[PDB]
Amino acid sequence: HISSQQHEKAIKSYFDEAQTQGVIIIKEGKNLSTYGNALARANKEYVPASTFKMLNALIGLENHKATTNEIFKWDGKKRTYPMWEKDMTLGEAMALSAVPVYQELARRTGLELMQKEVKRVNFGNTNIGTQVDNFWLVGPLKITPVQEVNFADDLAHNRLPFKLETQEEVKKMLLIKEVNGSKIYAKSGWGMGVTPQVGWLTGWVEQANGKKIPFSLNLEMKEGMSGSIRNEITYKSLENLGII
Ligand SMILES: *[B]([O])([O])[C]([C][C])[N]S(=O)(=O)[C]C1=[C][C]=[C]C(C([O])=O)=[C]1
Repeated sequence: HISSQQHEKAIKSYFDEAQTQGVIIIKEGKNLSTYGNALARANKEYVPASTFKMLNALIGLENHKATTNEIFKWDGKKRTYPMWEKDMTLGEAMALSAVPVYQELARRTGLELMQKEVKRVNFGNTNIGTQVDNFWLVGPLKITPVQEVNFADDLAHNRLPFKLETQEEVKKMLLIKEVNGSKIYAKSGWGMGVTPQVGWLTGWVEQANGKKIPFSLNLEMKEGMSGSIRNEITYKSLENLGII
């Protein structure tokens, strides 16, 4: 019996109190709902940042450029983050957002095939440019929050144009939280190489009864913010709406 005005005010306040500007899009069946404190972001284009790892993984697995148990060895060079200085499967690299592993996968796929596959899936503006190893971080590839929640909807329902097994393999890599009987599958993104910086958390809730509710959070990341604010705003929003 909570009013829509109250849900909208509560979710807006989560973004306001984080001192940022953002939106979260929820999809139930075919119907989109937009909440947050900067609703016009819903149809604006931003780099996908590490949310692209979901599609990179699907492309690399479908095209036999990796397997799910393959261990990508750390080459022993210093990484931006100490946690990336280790050997990882694609799933472990998904959880750590380990850019170097997914850059290796993108190089295995190669520019020609990557561009064909990104165009085949019709992801965002579909443009990868000439640099196979950073096009999701600094452009030219861009996508809107509406497009990201629709991509999440497709993956959650096995509707992307990849084998069912490929989609199930990647979905297994995305489980980030279990709340009561709900499961949250999602991938974060933080585009630190663009100005202003973009933050994402895109995925879906699988409820105990089997319904899947996709979402995409998009906000501006600011100096000194914690990445966990993306998760915190998302979970508070999903809980306020009774989705978890
Ligand atoms: B993603 O989560 O959006 C990815 C990993 C956090 N984001 S990022 O590429 O912008 C983080 C980063 C910043 C500077 C340099 C590197 C690197 O060494 O690849 C990564």
